[PDB]
Amino acid sequence: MKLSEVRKQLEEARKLSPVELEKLVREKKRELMELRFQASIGQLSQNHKIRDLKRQIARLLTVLNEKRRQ
RNA sequence: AGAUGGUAAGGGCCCACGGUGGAUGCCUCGGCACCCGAGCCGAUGAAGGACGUGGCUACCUGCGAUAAGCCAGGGGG
Ligand SMILES: [Mg+2]
Ligand SMILES: [Mg+2]
Ligand SMILES: [Mg+2]
Ligand SMILES: [Mg+2]
Ligand SMILES: [Mg+2]
Ligand SMILES: [Mg+2]
Ligand SMILES: [Mg+2]
Ligand SMILES: [Mg+2]
Ligand SMILES: [Mg+2]
Ligand SMILES: [Mg+2]
Ligand SMILES: [Mg+2]
Ligand SMILES: [Mg+2]
Repeated sequence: MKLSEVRKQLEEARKLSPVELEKLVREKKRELMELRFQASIGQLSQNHKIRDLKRQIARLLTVLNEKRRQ
């Protein structure tokens, strides 16, 4: 993911609420599974997508945590 | 009658070249000594581990299902 896309992701996430954050991680955790399944049958040439999504989820949960922390 | 040399299955000494082996010199990622600096960690779960963790990953390192990494400040270019 591009550095600017990352800022973008953070700014956008930070605007979200916990519930909206949870909904979105679940969606991404789902989108990762598809990637996995594709990676395992040799149909994911674009494999950087996996490291990417995984960190998105991390960023998101990180931010979810931010919110709930105080 | 007499007398003496070429035999090398193999062996010995010497010379040349190799093989084996890893001495010696040079080298140093490491070690050693002293001196200075610094000196506690832990239920907010330590020390130290187990198992995991990479698109493909045996091991080591790093890391913990947010898993060779997440957020932010500073540094740097
Ligand atoms: Mg990042
Ligand atoms: Mg004779
Ligand atoms: Mg002879
Ligand atoms: Mg012979
Ligand atoms: Mg002899
Ligand atoms: Mg020789
Ligand atoms: Mg010398
Ligand atoms: Mg100490
Ligand atoms: Mg430990
Ligand atoms: Mg390990
Ligand atoms: Mg930083
Ligand atoms: Mg910076």
